[PDB]
Amino acid sequence: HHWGYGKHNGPEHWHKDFPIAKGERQSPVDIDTHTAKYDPSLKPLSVSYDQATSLRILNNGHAFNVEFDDSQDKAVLKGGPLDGTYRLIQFHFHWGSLDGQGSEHTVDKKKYAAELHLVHWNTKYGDFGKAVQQPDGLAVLGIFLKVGSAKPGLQKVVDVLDSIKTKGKSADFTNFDPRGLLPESLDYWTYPGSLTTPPLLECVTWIVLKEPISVSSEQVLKFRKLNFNGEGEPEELMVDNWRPAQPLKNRQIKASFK
Ligand SMILES: [Zn+2]
Repeated sequence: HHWGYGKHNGPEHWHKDFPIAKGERQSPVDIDTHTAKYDPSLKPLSVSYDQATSLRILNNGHAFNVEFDDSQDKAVLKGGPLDGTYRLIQFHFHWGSLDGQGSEHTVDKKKYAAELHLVHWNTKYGDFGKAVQQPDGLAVLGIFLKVGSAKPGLQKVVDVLDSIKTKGKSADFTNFDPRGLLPESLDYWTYPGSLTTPPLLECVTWIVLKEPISVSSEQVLKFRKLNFNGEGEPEELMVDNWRPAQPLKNRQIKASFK
């Protein structure tokens, strides 16, 4: 038995196994655009993804993760509110059962159809397991998805999902370029927060991009055909794997733009 997004084990239950769920710097949050503070000292993001090496795609029972080689500085995030170099280790999505929901963050209470998380860890801590124990250990780039036009650079991911339908399945996934998932503008909001899945550690600098990317209804439809369950178990569609907004408490959201 274990956490998930169902009626008996979803986000409202997580605090019993993970008391940090009611902590002071939980994610996601609603981004109130009129209350966010423009901060001129914020630097532009530096995304260096030209030498990225993707390796594998995995259904972990809660999402699917595209994994990268993070044994060297190949795909890194620098700049913005960050000090130091953060290496890309994996990206994943959260999505809904319907187009009107699915994102984790919201903007002026608006929900998007899905949210992309590019997860990076701070190289000064040596490995990902050490980094998540540190308040400045991770940086996650969050990108909203809206339904409209198709996203050409997402199609290679959509076409492999049939091969990892059920929990624990993986497939080789080499030569994927994550630059094809970025919006035109890199303007962002940032705040200190947490992982949005157990163990919910408060180790994340969130960088949430203002500009959404567009994907087609057929693309997001294929996400909704994945399964939470393992092969041979009763079928439960992988939908609504998002955590709702958490109280902002003593935090300020900063904007890189006006
Ligand atoms: Zn996530």
